[PDB]
Amino acid sequence: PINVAIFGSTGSIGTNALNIIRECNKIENVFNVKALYVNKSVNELYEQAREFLPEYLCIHDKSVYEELKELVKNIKDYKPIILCGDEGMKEICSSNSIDKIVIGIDSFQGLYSTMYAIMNNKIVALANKESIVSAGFFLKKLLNIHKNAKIIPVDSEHSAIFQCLDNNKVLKTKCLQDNFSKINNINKIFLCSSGGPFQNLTMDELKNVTSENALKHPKWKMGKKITIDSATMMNKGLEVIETHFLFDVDYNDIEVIVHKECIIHSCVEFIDKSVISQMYYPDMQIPILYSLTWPDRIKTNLKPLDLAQVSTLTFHKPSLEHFPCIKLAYQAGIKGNFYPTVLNASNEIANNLFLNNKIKYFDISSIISQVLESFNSQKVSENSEDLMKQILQIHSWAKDKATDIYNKHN
Amino acid sequence: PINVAIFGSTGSIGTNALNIIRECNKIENVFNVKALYVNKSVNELYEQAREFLPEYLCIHDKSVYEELKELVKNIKDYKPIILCGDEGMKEICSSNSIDKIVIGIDSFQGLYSTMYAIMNNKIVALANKESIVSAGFFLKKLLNIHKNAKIIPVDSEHSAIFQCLDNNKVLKTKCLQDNFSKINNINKIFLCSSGGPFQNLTMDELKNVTSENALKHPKWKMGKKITIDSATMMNKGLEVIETHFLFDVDYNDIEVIVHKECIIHSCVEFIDKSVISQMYYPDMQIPILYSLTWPDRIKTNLKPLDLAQVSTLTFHKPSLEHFPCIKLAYQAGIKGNFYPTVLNASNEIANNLFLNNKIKYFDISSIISQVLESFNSQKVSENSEDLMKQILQIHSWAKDKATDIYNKHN
Ligand SMILES: Cc1ccc(CCC[C@H](CC(=O)N(C)O)CP(=O)(O)O)cc1
Ligand SMILES: Cc1ccc(CCC[C@H](CC(=O)N(C)O)CP(=O)(O)O)cc1
Ligand SMILES: [Mn+2]
Ligand SMILES: [Mn+2]
Repeated sequence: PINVAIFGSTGSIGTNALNIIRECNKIENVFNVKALYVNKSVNELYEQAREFLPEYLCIHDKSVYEELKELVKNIKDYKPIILCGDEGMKEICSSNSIDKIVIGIDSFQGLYSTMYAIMNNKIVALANKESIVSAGFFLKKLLNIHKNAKIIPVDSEHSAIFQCLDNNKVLKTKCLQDNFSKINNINKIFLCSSGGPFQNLTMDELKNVTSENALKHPKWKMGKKITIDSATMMNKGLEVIETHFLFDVDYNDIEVIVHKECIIHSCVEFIDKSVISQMYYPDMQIPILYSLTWPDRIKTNLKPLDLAQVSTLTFHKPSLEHFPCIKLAYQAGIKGNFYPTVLNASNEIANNLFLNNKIKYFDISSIISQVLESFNSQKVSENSEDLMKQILQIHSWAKDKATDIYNKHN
Repeated sequence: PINVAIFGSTGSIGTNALNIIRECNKIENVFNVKALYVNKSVNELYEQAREFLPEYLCIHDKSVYEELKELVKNIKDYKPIILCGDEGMKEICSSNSIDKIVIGIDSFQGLYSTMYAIMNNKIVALANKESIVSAGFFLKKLLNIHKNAKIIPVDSEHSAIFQCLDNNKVLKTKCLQDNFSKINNINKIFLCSSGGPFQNLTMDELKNVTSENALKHPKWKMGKKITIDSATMMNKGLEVIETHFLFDVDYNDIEVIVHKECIIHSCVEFIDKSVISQMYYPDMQIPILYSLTWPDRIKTNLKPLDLAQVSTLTFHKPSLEHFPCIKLAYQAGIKGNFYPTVLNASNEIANNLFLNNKIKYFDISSIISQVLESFNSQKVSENSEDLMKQILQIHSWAKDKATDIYNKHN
């Protein structure tokens, strides 16, 4: 039995995780949902508790703690350990009855819970790409200390890449470890992109495109922030850096390719030039499930891929003139140091300004470029706690710098 | 240091094997070519011996044995073991210095050599699909006795399938064994076909196609027999049965799909419904090389796949009305017993009759159908020697029956 905790159980990753766990458990009892953790959605956590009956419930916000306790009394034959805040999260991470932790929380609490999952030598199914981009050095250092911890990628392209690898090789290394690509005989990565809603726009059309245009065309339904990143292709820019850190692939060996059908989820070229790819309908249940079953697979009742019906798969190179965020991401990654931290932080601000109709499409990349140009490389801290503080300081500086650039031009 | 013998070294598979070995050896000294074996092409063998300097040379035709001995005296610093006939082939197979044997021989001598390779517990890189189709039972039995012997598939689609698997699971089993698909979590196979030259033709157009029409294959120059099989799609029919035997995949779980670009070489759907596929330009060096490097990969200098340039990949269902050979292959496979032997043997005759303008396109399938309808299931011998004799008897019976049907019509 696979003992799982879900952090951010009411968000998109968390709900998809529970959906595929539910369906797989109908076929064979494979998963024990041991713990659920949410910020403040007490009623939604209660409904999940009633169905899954986890040993642990944790809610971050103290103001709904007593309500959760009273709601849980209604459930028959059920006496969970009901916990609160960062201390509850740490208790869940340290439990000997939990093997795998799904991190479906964004922002700092995602990184913080990832840190504690790694410190307790757990398998960590990580969906939060911003944490890998911003704090990749820190995660690498931490995984080198806590040698039985493993990050398994959930981001769909990185799951695809991971699924293209021979586990006879993967098991002799792990993600975020130096020489991962060499041990797995990886030569090059094709990183697939939907292209986003603006993929066919002219430069003149891009100049005054708005957030409404990005949001009101959802071919895949997803959150506002990632939708804007998909529109600018900064999502793929971040994913390039995510690929570099997860798999130790050189930036010159990562190619972004626009695959509008979203069937092939990414491809790995090996040193012999044979290419392996992973394919399915766009459905986050497969990447999430693989993160929890790896190195095995289990039966699902998902719709089988009908390739004949799909009929055509297409690929083209993205235009860097139309999607300058892609170039900025490569430049930041190649520069190294804390430039990825700065890229991510400045994008956080610029994305949100565009989302709220404060700046235009090309202002996004302008702001990010200016913050990157402003940044000065720092000596990388040797101590993990100092390094974390350094990352947070630079993240905060870069957000403030982006906001300051906006305030001056406004 | 990979120790390899090449059987049929001057044929298409043999020459491609030596080509990729040559190129890979320039990058790193990986392969020692330990033995070369040919029928009667003494000059071509001498030229290969000059380059590769194998410990063993064998020529099947005793009439050119002394000629080979005299030619080989011209090579400096080289004192090989020079053998002849079946006795030389068997001595090579029994050598402790040889680990892997590439079988690039068609017809009976290919099967006989495969048998001896298996009896000596070697890794056998096998492209001869007709032998797997015709004698799969016998090969399975032989592989159960000789526990360290392994067949590694070289047929491009089956190499593709094999490359899509997790070697952590493959290493717990081996090809042409019961439960291979269960151990590897395989649910279903997409078996890719070029579709040959006739995909867009009407039934009335197919009625009148000639072997000259059939020989103009859209993607690939290859031998006349396989070119005719590609035109009728009996090539894919035979490969369906090959898939069933190599990977223990049920016939209901093998889907033939027409992929005219011949970039994706086949796909494996796992029990979670995730699909893995292998891709490269049409080039037999990749399947041959993997058969010799498995479970590892080595560096090549092959042209990298340019997916953006390829641009489009297409997939559609084959029409069984237009390509009735496909249906006959499934029927023979599903029926089991020696029906695959009969299918292969009758096709051998019908293919050749069509190639030499003696029958029409739909006569190929008509003849095969009539022979299959005339066969009666026979009790399968539990004795290995009697089983091989049954297979030979039924093969011969089926060829004669096909010829008799033609004769009585003609
Ligand atoms: C599994 C799956 C594959 C593809 C899609 C379509 C959206 C792709 C991505 C969102 C993402 O980063 N995922 C899903 O990891 C948008 P884009 O950057 O344009 O490729 C959804 C779900
Ligand atoms: C490696 C490689 C892949 C594909 C091709 C194109 C010809 C495909 C095949 C020939 C074959 O059975 N091979 C190569 O195993 C013809 P078809 O039956 O129509 O699919 C050539 C070479
Ligand atoms: Mn993604
Ligand atoms: Mn083939």
